[PDB]
This record gives sequence, C-alpha cells and structure tokens, in this order.
Amino acid sequence: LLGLREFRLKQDLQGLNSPNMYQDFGHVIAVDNVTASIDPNSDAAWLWRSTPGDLTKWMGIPWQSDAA
Amino acid sequence: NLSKNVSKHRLAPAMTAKRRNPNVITNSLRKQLVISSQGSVSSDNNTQVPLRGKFPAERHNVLQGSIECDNEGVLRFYAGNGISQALSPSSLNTDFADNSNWFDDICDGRVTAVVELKNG
Amino acid sequence: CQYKIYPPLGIARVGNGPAIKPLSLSTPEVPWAHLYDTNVQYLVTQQELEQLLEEAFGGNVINEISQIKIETITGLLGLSHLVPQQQLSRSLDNLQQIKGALLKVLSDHYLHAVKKQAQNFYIYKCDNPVEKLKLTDGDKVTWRVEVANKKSFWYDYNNALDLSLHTQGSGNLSKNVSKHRLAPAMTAKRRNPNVITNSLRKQLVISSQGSVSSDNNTQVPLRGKFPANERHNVLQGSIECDNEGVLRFYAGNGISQALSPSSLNTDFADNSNWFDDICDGRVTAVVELKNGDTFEIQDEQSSAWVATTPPDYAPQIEPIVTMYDMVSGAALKEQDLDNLTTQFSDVFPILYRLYRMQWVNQADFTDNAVNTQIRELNSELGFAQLLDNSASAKSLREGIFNQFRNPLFDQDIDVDDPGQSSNEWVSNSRIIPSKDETNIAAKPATSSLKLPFYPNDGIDYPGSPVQWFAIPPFMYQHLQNWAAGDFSVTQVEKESANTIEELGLFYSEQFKNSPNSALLCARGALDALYGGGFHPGVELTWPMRHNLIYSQNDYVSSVTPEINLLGLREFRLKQDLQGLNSPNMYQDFGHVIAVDNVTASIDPNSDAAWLWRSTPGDLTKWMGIPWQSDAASCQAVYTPEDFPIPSWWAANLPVHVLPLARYNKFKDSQSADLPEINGMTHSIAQGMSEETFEHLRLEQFSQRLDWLHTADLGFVGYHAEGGYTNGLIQMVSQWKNMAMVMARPVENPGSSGIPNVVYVAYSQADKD
Amino acid sequence: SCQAVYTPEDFPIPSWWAANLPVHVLPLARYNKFKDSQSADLPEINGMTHSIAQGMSEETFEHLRLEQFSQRLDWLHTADLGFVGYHAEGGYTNGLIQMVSQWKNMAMVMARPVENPGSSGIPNVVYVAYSQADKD
Amino acid sequence: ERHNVLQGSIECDNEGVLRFYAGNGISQALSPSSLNTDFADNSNWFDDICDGRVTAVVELKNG
Ligand SMILES: [Mg+2]
Ligand SMILES: [Mg+2]
Ligand code: NA
Repeated sequence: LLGLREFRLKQDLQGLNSPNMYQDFGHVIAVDNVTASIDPNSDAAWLWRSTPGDLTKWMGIPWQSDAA
Repeated sequence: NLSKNVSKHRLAPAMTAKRRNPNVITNSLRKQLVISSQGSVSSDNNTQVPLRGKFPAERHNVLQGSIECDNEGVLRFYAGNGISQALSPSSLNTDFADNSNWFDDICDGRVTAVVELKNG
Repeated sequence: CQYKIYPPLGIARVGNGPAIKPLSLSTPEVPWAHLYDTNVQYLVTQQELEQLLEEAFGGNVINEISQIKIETITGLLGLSHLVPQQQLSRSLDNLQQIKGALLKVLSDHYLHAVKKQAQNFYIYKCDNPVEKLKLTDGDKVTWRVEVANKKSFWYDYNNALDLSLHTQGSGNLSKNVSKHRLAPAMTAKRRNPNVITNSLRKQLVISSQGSVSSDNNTQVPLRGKFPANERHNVLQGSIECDNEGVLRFYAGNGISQALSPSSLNTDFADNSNWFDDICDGRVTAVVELKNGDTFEIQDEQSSAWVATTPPDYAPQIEPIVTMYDMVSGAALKEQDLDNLTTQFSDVFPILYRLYRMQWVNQADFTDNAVNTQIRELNSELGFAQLLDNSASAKSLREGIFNQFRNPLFDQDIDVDDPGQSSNEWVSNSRIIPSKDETNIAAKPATSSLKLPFYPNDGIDYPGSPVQWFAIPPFMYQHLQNWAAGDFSVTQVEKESANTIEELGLFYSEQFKNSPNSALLCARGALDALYGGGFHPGVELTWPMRHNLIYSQNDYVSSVTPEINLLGLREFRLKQDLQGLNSPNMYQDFGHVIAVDNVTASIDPNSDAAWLWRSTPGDLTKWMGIPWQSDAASCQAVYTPEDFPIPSWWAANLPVHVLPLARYNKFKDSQSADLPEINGMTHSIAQGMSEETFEHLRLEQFSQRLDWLHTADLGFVGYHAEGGYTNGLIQMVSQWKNMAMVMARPVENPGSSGIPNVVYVAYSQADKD
Repeated sequence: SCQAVYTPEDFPIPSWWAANLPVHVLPLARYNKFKDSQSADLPEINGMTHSIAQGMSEETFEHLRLEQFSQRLDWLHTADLGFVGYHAEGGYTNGLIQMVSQWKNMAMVMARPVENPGSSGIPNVVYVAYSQADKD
Repeated sequence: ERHNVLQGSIECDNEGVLRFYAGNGISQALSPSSLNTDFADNSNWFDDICDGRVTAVVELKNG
C-alpha cells in the first residue's frame, strides 16, 4: 500500500533564535542560489535547514488569493 | 519525484524572483515583515495557550494558532482563524501569489518536548 | 579596402510627414551644428506646403492651365504619391483658385505632421576615408538594404541582461554592478508565447529589402507583412539614391497596431498581438566605374547598418550620455581608467547637456544646484573659472564634481549583512519605490541625492544604488580628473568661455570646421541617441555598450589637433554577412533568455556567439513593442518627495516643456508694434510699469507643462480617467500630436531674465 | 473629483472649487527658494550656498526668486494619491480611493511673509501650501 | 476616415418576390482603443443593424 517510512525534516536547532532566521539572497532569488545550497558547507545551505516559517513562506500571500 | 529531463532539456526554466514588499529595505527593517510567536504547555494544566504575533512585528495581532496538552501528554495544535488582511483597505490582493502590504495567519515551526519522570 | 560606407550605423526616425526631401529632416552629420538655430521646423508647416505647391506649378503648368482653360490638371502635378488621387480631383471638381483647393488636401494630410528624420549614407574613398565618392560619367553605385523587425518574436524586456554578466568592468559599466549583485538580471519569457515551434514563430518577424542606384532616383518602399508568410502591410522604410550616389533612408510612418482591436498595449514593453514599423538591418553597396572595375562593399569593415527609432521631440536637446559615448566607453577597461587623459572639452559636454535639460525637465530648471551655479557664473561672465586647472580653482571644481553620482555605485550605501547570502549594498539616499506599497515607515535618507536626477538600469530594485543614473565610468573619470586639476585646456578656449553659451558656440564651430566629415558623420548619427538608462531605453539598448557588438572600435583623433571634444572613432558593427538568409536569423534560447545565455555568448567560437553577430532586426528586437508604449512610459517616476521630479529620457521624450502658449505671452517687448502684446491688449501692456511687464514675462516663461498633456492621452473630458495605462494606449495614435520642441528667438528680453534663444514646445493642444 | 476638468485645449485649465480644494498651489519647497534676500547672513540662501547666492548679480538673484515663485504644483501631488512609484497607475479613480486616507496629508494653504521682495515682483504676503511631500 | 457599412442586400426573383438580407454582423469603433464596455451605450461605435420602409409599384401589361 505504498509503504511506511520514518522521515524527519532538517531543523535549525536554534529555531527562532537562529542566525539564519532572516536569511535571504539579496534582490532576487534564482536557481543559482538553490544550486549553491546543495553543498552543505556553502553560505546557501541554510535553505534546507528550516527555521520557523520556512515551509510556508513560499506560498501565496494571502493564501486566499492562491485558493481562488 | 522529478525527472532529470525537466532541467536537462530546459522544459520549464526556473524564473528569477524579486522580493515581496520590496520597498522595505535593509535586513533589519525587513524583520518587521516576519510574524512569529511561541508557547509552552504541559500535562499538568490543560489550559489552552494562544500563539499570537504582530504584523508588522496600527500593528495587527495575528493569531497563528493555539496549543493545549491533555493529562495524558498529547499535544493538540489548532491553526488560526483564517484571517488575512492588508495594512491599508485599498491594497487589493489581485495577484495569485504576490501581494504586498498583506499578511495572513498561516505559519509553521518547531515542535519540541521534555519528558520529566517522577524518579527525576 | 578602397570604399567604405558612412555612417557605420545610421539612424532614421519615424514620422507621419512625407518621405520627400523638402518636408523631411536629416540625421545630424556634424555634432552640435544647430543647437541655437531658431529657424528650425521639425513639424510640417503651412509655408512648406504652399512652397511645395509652387514647385508643382511653375513654368509650363501655367501653360497647361490656359490650354484646358480635370485629370489633365492632376496628372501634370506629381502629387498622387503624396495624397491619393480621389481627393485631389474632388477638391477641384466641387468648385489660382486651384492652389487653395489643392493646398487644403495636402494640409489635411500633413500640416503639423512629425517630419521624418532620414539618414544620408555616403560612399567614401579610402587611402582611411579621404573624400566622398565622386561619380563621373559612366560611374554608378548600387545600394542594397535588408531590414527586419523581430520585437514580436523576441523575449520580454524585464531589465538589462548584462547587469549580472561577470566582467572586469568597462568604460560604460562598473564591475561592481554584477560583482555585488546591485541589480540582478531577470529571466525573460517569450513575447507572443502561444505561437510554438521555431517554424511558426518565423511568422512573427517582419522583413523587407530593396535596391536603388545612382542611375534612377525613384524611391523604393521597404514593405513587409505581419504576420509574415488577415495580413497587414508594414512599411518599414523607403530608400532613394541621388545622381551623386548618396543613399537617403526614410523610416516608416509610425504605424503600430494589434491583430485584434481589443488587444490593448497596457505594458511598457511587452504586448502580445502587436506589431510596429520599427526596423534595422544591413546596408551594402557596389561601386562600378567607367573602366569596368567593380568594388563590392559587403564586408563588416566597410559596410553599414541602419536602425529606425521613435521621433526625437527635442532634436536640439542632447542626452547627457549619448549612444556615441557608449561606443567610446565600450573600448575601455575600467581597471585602466587611471590612464585616461582629460581636457576640459571632455567634461564640458556633461555640464552643457545637463544645463540644457532645463528646457525638457523641471528638476533641471528649478531643482538642480549645478545648473543654478552655472547661471551664477554666467551672470558675472565668470564661467571661465571652470577651465582653470590650478589650485586656486580646485575647491570650485570639486564642489561641482562632488554632486555627481559615482558609477562605481559604492557611495551613499551601507553594507547590509556582510558575509551573509543576504549581503547587500543598500542606498542611504532617496530610493524610488515600487508601486506595490507597504504601509511601513520608509527608512530616512542620510545622504543627499546625487546628480543627475534620472532613473536607471536598476529601477526595479528599491534601495539599489543602481536605481539612479550615473554618467558612465570613463566620463566620471574625466570629471574626476577635472576636479583634481589633472586636465588641460587651451588659451583660445579660455578666451571664449565667459559664459557657457559662448563656449558652446565655440565648440560647435570646432565641430563644423573639423576636416574628417566621415567620422563626424559616424558620430553625428549617434550623438543624439540616448546612452542610458537602459530600461530598455528609447532607440537602442544595452548590447550597444559592449565591445562585443563591434567588429572594430578604434580611437582615431581629437576633433581638432588641440581640442578633443571626446574624440573621433572608427567603429563597425559585427555583421552576419548573410543578412536575411543567415541560418541564425531566427535563433533564440528556448522558453526564456537569461544572463547565462549572454555569458555563453562571450566566446566567439561558441554556440551562442550569434547573439552579437547582427542579422536584420537584431538591434531593435529588444525594445518595447509597440514603441509608443515605451514612449508613454518614458516620463516622470514620482517619489514620495515631490522634488526633484525624476525623469527617464527627457532630452528626446520631454517631460516638462515650455509651451507655445507661454512663448506667445513672453516673446514681445513692451514697445512691440502689435495690437496684442504678450497676450494683453496693447493699451494694458503699455500702461503697466516696465518692472511689472518684465515680471509677467518671466512668470509666463516659468510655466512648464507636463509633456503628456500636450495631446489627449486619456485625461481630457469630464471624469476622464487619465493615468499611466491610458497614456500607453492613447500614445499609439497620439504620438504624432505630442509637443515638438524647437528653438525660438526672443528679440529683446530686456531685463526680464529670459534668454535670447528659448526652446518652445509646439502642439495643437498647447498653442494658446 | 473636485479638481481640474481638462479640455482638448490646454489653457486655461478649468477648475471646480479651487478656493477650498486648491488645484495649483505654491509649495513650501518653493517658498524656501524665494523667501530670502541676497544680503541674508545665512549659510544657505533660497536653497543656494551663501557663496553662490551672493556671487551672482542682483538681477539674476531676483530672477531666480520669481522663477521659483512661479512654479505651481498640482494639489493632487501634495500627497501620495496613487501616482507615486515605478509604473504607478495614478489617474482619477486611484485619487478617489486614496483620498479616504490621504485627505489629512493634502497641502494646506497658509499666508506667509516675504520680508524683502526687493525688485523681484513677489508680494509681501504669499499663500503657501504645506504638506510633507512638498516641503523641500 | 469613414467606414462603409453594408446594412443589407436585396434581390427580386422573376415571380416578384423580394428577398432581404441583413448585414454581415460587423460592428466597429472609430478608434480601436474605444472599447464597448457598457451593455447598451458605447460612444464611438457603429453597427450594421438597420430598419426602414418597404414599398413597391406593380406595372401590368395593359398599362
Ligand atoms: Mg533630444
Ligand atoms: Mg478657501
Ligand atoms: Na591659480
């Protein structure tokens, strides 16, 4: 039935106090930034290590616009 | 989940994306755009605790959710009331995804616990 | 190398005036030739039409008037190529009486029309161009032009792709912009994205070609179709050759249209379903002499390019940084600018052009401290202090230099989040907000806004230093050398520098008497075009500021032996020698174009190098479609602070003008022999004190009108909406009725403070 | 909606109720560029440096005063009524919508003194439009 | 300037029957930017709807 898995998100253990809580890539984000984030040693790898708000921040603001 | 063909043959190139609310400049001031809250609950008291932030952080109260723990130790997490709003009434949300001057009560965050047994 | 075509890049501007010499204009062949010429007529005049009718009568037309004393009459004056046959006949049919009747039909079609600015192309004989080709009996030259428009085929214009191109820096663009991510290049999607496959997208390209020779002066139309093979005929231009072998190229009539009337052009640059009649392409020739010697002028070192563009609505007002400056800057490396040598004549153009922007831009009339200091110096005949390179004048030069924005874009910034992915250079001067507002307090600016007060390549990014225009690195280097005292100037220049106007007239005389007509003509074709900001601009855009687009770009000489005036260059565009038949005529990069494609194009051996080897349509495909959308978006960009008002490209699309109505209320002196003086009755005008009379003159002189209001751009009428988008929509038909700026005399300004030459904007709406 | 009603002819511009909802006003920014006389002992005179203001001829100085005095601004632009920003729409309807919040920020006209007009032609009492947007 | 409007077409057969055809359904504004955004009253627009008067005369062989 497609199986059962044990999975956990990557988490920034400092949460709201993380130094990357307010990280971004400047005036634009682009695939080049995601390419750089693949390397866990890079200044972009924080993209994968969630702080609060990181899962839903991509979504439409406000959500009711996306729904309609 | 995703074939290498999509990037390899450039079937749907990723676009660049500009900032939302781009008139707020400097990382320090853009922190005002983030709504955050936190709370704790334990099995010794089942009183519900609101998770309430501010936007910008008039200023509006934003109920991001609610948490309660029952005497068996199960955490129950409620989301917000579905209230979205703009800082000015005339700012309409005419875009499917990117509307400046708007906030909503969606959130996501970190869930941790500490078990304290009677023997210490 | 025996013959070459000049100019290497010619420019012709659309207009609804006729494609005939007496009623058209010519692209500048000598820079600064007519900046104070108060006789200019850039709109078709009644007298020109009357005169055109005189030449159509003359000798043996009066003979024939007495002979059939009606298709006799209309066939004998070759006017059917100007006005269709019907109206000509019905004019006389219905009722010297002939002249008035024919004049009325010509007036209906052309009175006040925007004259076409046509480019003259010349063959020069080479020893290095010594002299124009001189045909003798039996010599002939044949010209060939092939042009295209690919705007509807090409990609959206979001911002200049080279803002993210890794570079060591040029004379035109600092490496800081890309290095510090000051204004990232955006990806851009296709225009008209619903027509898929390259074969079907070929239909989106308009193209045409034509040939003329010195044996027959008949004009030949360059007519394409859109879509290409209801189809629409598109007149891209017209060509003719005179008996001396000079080719004259006329642009189209300024007709832009959508395939469906309900498709409105609501975007500044990217409107699907639209075509316009702008074009560009390849100019070649063959010289054939008496003896049978034939000389092909086909290779990129000796052949030429033509591009058509929107009208210049203030031909005597030069952009502060021109397309020729881009050519000159493209040859320079940023890291070597400390080797540049500076004369005063290399910095005067910056001061002179900014000073003359007062006629087209309110901020440069009443909100520009440098222009006010120039006026102060002029008022005491003290301008020549600016030519003094000694220590006693250093604080004077520095005070002016320090007000200019540095194209390093590294001043008036705080480094935000150093060492983070969010590392950012944030301006602490005034920003230009996005229209998507956020009701959060702006951050107070701590640094004065630097000059000039115009938006720039990076406008999309609030807080980027690149939101605002800077003179390019090499021109800033000249100004910095001037400020430092490291510049030379001649004593005879000093003798002509008591006012800025006197020195400007002197420098104009130096251009006029420079003996290199070929190079002057190459420079003149480009010195009236904009060189920034490129968003996308007016005529051409950012590829022009890269040396990659030129197959040759060499400094040749100063304008005169002792006066450089920014110099004369021999340059040539890179050309695909197959023109319309190039296998790369219809090349693209797939669903989007991005800076990665430009990076791949730098290597001339790579698969993307075709980006720089121009085929017809490649210079103009980047620009807004239709161009009128871009023109109507090329005005003020308002900040929350009222003043100064930022303006985009005001030298060629004015923003605040001096209307004819105001001219007619200040041109007269109190002693004028006129029943009405400056809009007053003779008796009222002469009854007031002289002091009050001169005050009223200056008040009228000071009334500057939004150029968008010089025709009906959607704000006329009770509860009319006005606004940005209706201007874009209405400019498609109204571009031809917009105010045209022309120098005019004030015979006796007295002590009113009004200069003897003013620049007045003529339109039907603003005339009284 | 109580402003200009533009005709095909540019001039005169018709205005509805301009004595109480002004249409073209003389902003504070301009007042501060003509209120001073040339001999004023200030490091800045009419928005010029002391040195530039006093180095120019008296005739030029008074001309600059009248030029500034003559710069009149659409009252609708004395606050952000929907036309501010890159590609802002502006126009009639946004004016209507934005006035609900912006009425309190519109320019307020107040009589102000010119202590020595000299020969400039500027009257001793001018009426000056104060708002945050138009103040400099 | 000025547009031809085909309001209809008429033909008569040899029996004397008149057949009346309406126009082609072509509506247009004098400027392409004038959009017909109101259900009934749009200035600058024409259409090819029409109506009017039909008369005849019968001529017999006997005069
Ligand atoms: Mg110009
Ligand atoms: Mg009142
Ligand atoms: Na000295």
